[PDB]
Amino acid sequence: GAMAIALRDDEYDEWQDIIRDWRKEMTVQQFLDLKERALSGASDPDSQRYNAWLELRAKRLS
Repeated sequence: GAMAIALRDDEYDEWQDIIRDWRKEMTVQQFLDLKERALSGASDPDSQRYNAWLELRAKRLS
């Protein structure tokens, strides 16, 4: 066991939701790495795209 996920309720939804977007199961660690770099001001294509994904999400209401 151990190394259990400690993501918040909102974060859990975000990770599962990102998976839904890629329709493929991804790890939480990877998600943290992606946001970490993006939020850290990364220029990588995945970073700007990630920020956009948040923007698209903002557009997508219940």
